[PDB]
Amino acid sequence: PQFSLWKRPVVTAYIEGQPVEVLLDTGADDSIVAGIELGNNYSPKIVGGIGGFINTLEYKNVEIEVLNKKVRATIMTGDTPINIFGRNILTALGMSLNL
Amino acid sequence: PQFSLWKRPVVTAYIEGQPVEVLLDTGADDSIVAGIELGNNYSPKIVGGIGGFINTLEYKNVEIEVLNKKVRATIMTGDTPINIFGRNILTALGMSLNL
Repeated sequence: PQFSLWKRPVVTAYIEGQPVEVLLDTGADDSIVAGIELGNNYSPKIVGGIGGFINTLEYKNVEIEVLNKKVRATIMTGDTPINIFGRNILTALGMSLNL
Repeated sequence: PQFSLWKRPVVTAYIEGQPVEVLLDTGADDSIVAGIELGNNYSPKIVGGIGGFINTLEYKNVEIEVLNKKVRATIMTGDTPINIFGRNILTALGMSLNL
């Protein structure tokens, strides 16, 4: 598909079967998701953006289906105002920015 | 041109004759640059991020040259770790995210 950017590039994904609305984000190195519990095999992390820093919990090899594709990808959970799939996932979908 | 996203999508833009490196950012509504001075025709803005909010100064109709094109866009100035071109600049340019 094509996202033309007049509006935000927002889709629904399934993360281990749970439906989440996520923002496709070329400006995020990582993917961060608020309000889902991925269990106990995590490593605590710090990520920055505009406005400071967050403590996240890093989960490896999590199962996602989005845009009718299926990937296993690293997901961080933390207190974010918007769930973002960053370049770790965009690349695995084979997505590019074109002009 | 095509951006693969294996590395952050970072280009040199000129904003009123001045060279800067900017991340092309699909998850940013607006465009924020640190270390420009654009003057006194400004309106103060609040812009939400992942970490918190920043106060910025917004300027309308700024002349920008990037990727061998020239555009007039709204640019906000402030304390951002990295310089962002958001969707207001990507759609002016005609860029899309493709799958």
